Amino acid sequence: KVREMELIYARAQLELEVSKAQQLANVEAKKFKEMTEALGPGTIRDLAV
Amino acid sequence: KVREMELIYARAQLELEVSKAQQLANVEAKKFKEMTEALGPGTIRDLAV
Repeated sequence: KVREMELIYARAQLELEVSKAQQLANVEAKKFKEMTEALGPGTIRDLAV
Repeated sequence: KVREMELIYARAQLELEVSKAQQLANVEAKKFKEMTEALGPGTIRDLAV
């Protein structure tokens, strides 16, 4: 029974964990996408060339 | 019987483990894919050339 409850904590906490990492990955990637959409191709072009 | 219960903990925890690593691999690869879709081929082109 302790193994069972342990499976409950495991599945729940793992799901919340993956959801957190996913949502943070979302805000991060959306942030970087906002950056490249903002400063534009030519700015990173300036940094590169 | 202890070996049997041990097989239960083993299969369950291993399944949850592989599921976790898989979902995290999903958020990671989706993150990187979001990056390359965002900054674009020409940005990594700028970093490379």
